[PDB]
Amino acid sequence: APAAVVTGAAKRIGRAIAVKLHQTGYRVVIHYHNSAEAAVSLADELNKERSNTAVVCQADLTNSNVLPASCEEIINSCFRAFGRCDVLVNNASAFYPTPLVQKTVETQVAELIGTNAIAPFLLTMSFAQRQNLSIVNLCDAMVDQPCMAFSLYNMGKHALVGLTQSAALELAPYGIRVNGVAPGVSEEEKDKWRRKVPLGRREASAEQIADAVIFLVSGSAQYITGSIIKVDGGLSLVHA
Amino acid sequence: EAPAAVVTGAAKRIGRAIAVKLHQTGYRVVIHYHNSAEAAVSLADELNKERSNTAVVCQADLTNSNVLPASCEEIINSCFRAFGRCDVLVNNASAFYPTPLVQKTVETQVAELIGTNAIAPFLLTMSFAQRQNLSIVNLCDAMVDQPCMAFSLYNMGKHALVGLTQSAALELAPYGIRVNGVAPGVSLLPVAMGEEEKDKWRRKVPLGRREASAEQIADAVIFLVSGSAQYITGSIIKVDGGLSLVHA
Amino acid sequence: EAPAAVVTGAAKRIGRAIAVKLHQTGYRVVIHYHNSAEAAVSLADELNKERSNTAVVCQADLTNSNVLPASCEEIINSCFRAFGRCDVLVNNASAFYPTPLVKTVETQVAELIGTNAIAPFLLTMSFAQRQNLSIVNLCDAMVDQPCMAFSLYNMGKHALVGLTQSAALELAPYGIRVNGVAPGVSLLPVAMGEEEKDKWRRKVPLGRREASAEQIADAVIFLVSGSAQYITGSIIKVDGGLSLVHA
Amino acid sequence: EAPAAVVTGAAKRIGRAIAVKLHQTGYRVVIHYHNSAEAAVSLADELNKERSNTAVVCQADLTNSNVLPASCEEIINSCFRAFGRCDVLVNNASAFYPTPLVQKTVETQVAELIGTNAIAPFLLTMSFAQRQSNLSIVNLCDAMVDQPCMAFSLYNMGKHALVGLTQSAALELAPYGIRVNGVAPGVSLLPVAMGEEEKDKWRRKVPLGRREASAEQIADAVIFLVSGSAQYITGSIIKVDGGLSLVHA
Ligand SMILES: NC(=O)c1ccc[n+]([C@@H]2O[C@H](COP(=O)([O-])OP(=O)(O)OC[C@H]3O[C@@H](n4cnc5c(N)ncnc54)[C@H](OP(=O)(O)O)[C@@H]3O)[C@@H](O)[C@H]2O)c1
Ligand SMILES: NC(=O)c1ccc[n+]([C@@H]2O[C@H](COP(=O)([O-])OP(=O)(O)OC[C@H]3O[C@@H](n4cnc5c(N)ncnc54)[C@H](OP(=O)(O)O)[C@@H]3O)[C@@H](O)[C@H]2O)c1
Ligand SMILES: NC(=O)c1ccc[n+]([C@@H]2O[C@H](COP(=O)([O-])OP(=O)(O)OC[C@H]3O[C@@H](n4cnc5c(N)ncnc54)[C@H](OP(=O)(O)O)[C@@H]3O)[C@@H](O)[C@H]2O)c1
Ligand SMILES: NC(=O)c1ccc[n+]([C@@H]2O[C@H](COP(=O)([O-])OP(=O)(O)OC[C@H]3O[C@@H](n4cnc5c(N)ncnc54)[C@H](OP(=O)(O)O)[C@@H]3O)[C@@H](O)[C@H]2O)c1
Ligand SMILES: O=c1c(O)c(-c2cccc(O)c2)oc2ccc(O)cc12
Ligand SMILES: O=c1c(O)c(-c2cccc(O)c2)oc2ccc(O)cc12
Ligand SMILES: O=c1c(O)c(-c2cccc(O)c2)oc2ccc(O)cc12
Repeated sequence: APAAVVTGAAKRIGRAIAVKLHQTGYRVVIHYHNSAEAAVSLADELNKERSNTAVVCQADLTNSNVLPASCEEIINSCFRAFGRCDVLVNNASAFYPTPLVQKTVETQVAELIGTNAIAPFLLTMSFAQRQNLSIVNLCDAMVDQPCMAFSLYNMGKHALVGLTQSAALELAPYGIRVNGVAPGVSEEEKDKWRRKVPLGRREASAEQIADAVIFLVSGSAQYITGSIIKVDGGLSLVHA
Repeated sequence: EAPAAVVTGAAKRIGRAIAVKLHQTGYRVVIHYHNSAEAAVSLADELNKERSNTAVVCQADLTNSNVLPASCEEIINSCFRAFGRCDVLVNNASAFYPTPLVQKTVETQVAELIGTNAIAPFLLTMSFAQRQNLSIVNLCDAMVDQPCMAFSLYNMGKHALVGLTQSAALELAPYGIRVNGVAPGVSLLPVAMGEEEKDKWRRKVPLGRREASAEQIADAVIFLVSGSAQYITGSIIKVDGGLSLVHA
Repeated sequence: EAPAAVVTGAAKRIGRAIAVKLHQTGYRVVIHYHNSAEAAVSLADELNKERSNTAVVCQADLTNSNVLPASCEEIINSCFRAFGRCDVLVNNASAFYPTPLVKTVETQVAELIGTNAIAPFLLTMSFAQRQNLSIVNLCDAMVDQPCMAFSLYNMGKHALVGLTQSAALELAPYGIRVNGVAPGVSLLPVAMGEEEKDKWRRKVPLGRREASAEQIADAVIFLVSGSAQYITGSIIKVDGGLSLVHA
Repeated sequence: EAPAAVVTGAAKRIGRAIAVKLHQTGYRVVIHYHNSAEAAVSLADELNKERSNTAVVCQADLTNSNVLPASCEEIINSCFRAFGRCDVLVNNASAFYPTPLVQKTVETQVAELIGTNAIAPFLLTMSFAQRQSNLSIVNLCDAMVDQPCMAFSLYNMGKHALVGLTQSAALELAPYGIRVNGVAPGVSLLPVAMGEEEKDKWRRKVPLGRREASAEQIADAVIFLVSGSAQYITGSIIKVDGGLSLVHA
């Protein structure tokens, strides 16, 4: 049985990814930063289905002198639990506005660029160095119609498109595929967003995102590398 | 009942693999073909041996002309006549040959290249929608932005198909119809291409230094028509082994 | 010694502005038109009063048909016949109207795909066969967030991006550059109520206004200039940031 | 009163070409430089000899650090200190080297590649906007960012982030009348270290003329974007690549 690392797996999209990979037959490393209770609750549910198939791993993914070691630790944890590491899902993300005109700004850089781009880079290095192997990066379908005042966030998501493509090229000789899934929209403010989605009749779910990840790690995607699949209900096609 | 799909240019290569994989999934299929009647009929025989009454053939030229609308309406009508429903449309048929800018008539080249690649998909899409997990899949080209030299009209047609995929995804979403694309890089090489040229192409692909099988292309089509893609519309999935990422 | 340019759909609006600015820059111009004969002639008369023997008109339907190749060959030949050379081609003419998925549809195809794509393709072939040479295609900045029910128009504009790129690649060895200018919202329809024009104007980040024809023309003048000698295959958005705005 | 521009990494090569052409157009210029002090001063002397009191130098490391925000505020402040205004910012300075995924610390590489290429442009854009007519920012991008060189992941990440900044800042700064655009070279001046044969390998790939862009040709696109002939253009990235990005493998 193969093994997968999912970053930010305690909640929301990462949790759904971890569940679906587990349902597919993977052993999973559930990475978390602050959500230890939720991480361990998930691992408890998964291990009750199949014993010793889920572990947790704590790491802050903010950029800092120690982030490379932290990322090597996450990958190492998968090898120590399971003896292998077939899949890496870069799901963890920080998200908040950083206006250009008026935490320090450099802490924002560390958290937005670090979590969203540099940690994926370092995880990707550690994953490859230790080697159907495939990395999936959680991108953003709205990368080229960005939210107002989200410059740093958007820079980091752009940088992650760059990583996806550069790592796809560079790791292809090692048989490692590298792809992305780009959610769009995944309560008055929540309804405003839902009514703009062309496929709005359906509610967006974490499960839907997870379905795309499962496709890309599967044997049905064996020739796919460097691809980013939008899972956005058509929202990125909608003009202002 | 079992859902039903139309696959254009289904007698051979990628279209044939799509038809087979849809039929293995549970769909009843219309095997559209233009010249390859023996292959189309042999495929329908094979599929019907596995399940009776689950495949039919439909012949049509998809070159643009004043009767193309009627031809495309007839292909969708053929699926309703055989199966009583039409759930999936795969726009696979394509003309492909060079049209140099500097030295068949050029109008015939337009009709064939733009017709098969773009206008026939558009008209099929209109007829599919009008006749109503509904979904259209367009076979695009991952190398559309790094085109082969002297293939202007082909490239124009494949860009127009990207436009149709996006415009139809937007317009048809209220009707429950998803519209997506699959973009091969190099898959099955042309029957006419020489051995040495085939190898040159295969050596460029980062992922394995080989072309995609037809079945690998079909696998992406399968995903996009499946319930695991219910929130995906307007997306074009490259299935190219990294080839579009490789600089000159 | 003065260079010459063909501008399609040049009687009015953006094409007229382009023609004027090329003339101001020193080009002799072919003013192509379809229905707008009085406006095309008034422009040519205006430009020839500024400098004699610097403007002609050429009428043609750019709808696709059996005869479109010969029409496009004629348009290019008209520049050589008047001016002895053809340095610049600007593919500006365009049909634009909705074609809902749910005039015959084949006439719509001929018009929308012809004007926006096939005529540019044929003009490009005739331009190159007859040879700072450069083609500029008028594209659409909103081609990836299209208007609802405009599929044929959007198909046509996407095909023109493909032509721009394919032609840039193939014509580079002949020294011919091929680029695009992609407006967002520029001159609004004639009949459109101010209330409706203002809904579009308020979307534009940059000044909450549409581009003037002149501002589109300025990008065309840049691309044909010596300041753009290394630029080919590029499409310059002239959209005030409109394509960057989410739903 | 003549307008004023800041050009990062302006002592040599493309940055020098941009500073020169902005000066020739009538701008007063801040020539930012990190290590090329003798080249920066030689350039400022040449410009000042053409028109007195129209060029100054400004030294800064654009590596990311906790002081980078102050450094970037000081670069902008230097233009107001010399000239009393700052109309144009050209983000040109760039670190460029390979960072292979499979085997300077990697943190230092991050700080240098992502700092120069992305974070410093972001901090400079914040400081330019805060200190505020034809105001505009031009970011030096990379036409090949989608067909990247092997083993240049961090560089490519930084250039992709710069695309994002160009678009996000165009959107946010448009209400203030500040336009934000890019110029994306393909191959222009080849690296100083590169041998002739390897330079020719790159040259032979370019459709338009089988040669690299001159520095002047890159600067031409920057001058257009900062001109009144680009007054409606914001969020646009102009490729200046001779067709290179269109060439398949
Ligand atoms: N929701 C959407 O609509 C949407 C749209 C576009 C893109 N996406 C992308 O899809 C992925 C998942 O989205 P989501 O909404 O599920 O994400 P989310 O809940 O915003 O964040 C997922 C997890 O990231 C982890 N994380 C945040 N900062 C961290 C740090 N400094 N160190 C380590 N881990 C950290 C957190 O884990 P702990 O709770 O353990 O601390 C958090 O629960 C993300 O990459 C996101 O950018 C989502
Ligand atoms: N193979 C590749 O590497 C590759 C690369 C990029 C994109 N693609 C795209 O993927 C799809 C499948 O590729 P493929 O190589 O399998 O295609 P193909 O063998 O070139 O063509 C598929 C079929 O199209 C039909 N077709 C051609 N002209 C037609 C016309 N005028 N009217 C009706 N049908 C016509 C033919 O049917 P009959 O045989 O019945 O006459 C032909 O067998 C195509 O859309 C293609 O553009 C393929
Ligand atoms: N205005 C905008 O906001 C905007 C937005 C995006 C893209 N664009 C593009 O920018 C260009 C200029 O826009 P515009 O608004 O100035 O264009 P326009 O007024 O819509 O059309 C320009 C001219 O095209 C000619 N034309 C139409 N159908 C023709 C046919 N069948 N045969 C030959 N010529 C035909 C007409 O010439 P006659 O009058 O002589 O018949 C017309 O005056 C076009 O390519 C357009 O698609 C404009
Ligand atoms: N040349 C090309 O073909 C090409 C291709 C694609 C993109 N570009 C882009 O176009 C721009 C100009 O290219 P170029 O070749 O002229 O650039 P370059 O010579 O590689 O670099 C320009 C300047 O960047 C400065 N720089 C480097 N690290 C720095 C740091 N840590 N702090 C502050 N400044 C630093 C250096 O200043 P000092 O010398 O003063 O230390 C250097 O002279 C760059 O943004 C580049 O990425 C160029
Ligand atoms: O058979 C094809 C082919 O191999 C290739 C192909 C071969 C080499 C390189 C490439 O980018 C495509 O393109 C096709 C496009 C359309 C079509 O209908 C068939 C082919
Ligand atoms: O006049 C036009 C127009 O205002 C617009 C337009 C109006 C509102 C929003 C928009 O994105 C474009 O588009 C056109 C496209 C082609 C053409 O030939 C003319 C127009
Ligand atoms: O000098 C450079 C260069 O020639 C090239 C270059 C050389 C060959 C191919 C290519 O696509 C770029 O890229 C650079 C990118 C950043 C930078 O700061 C300088 C260079």
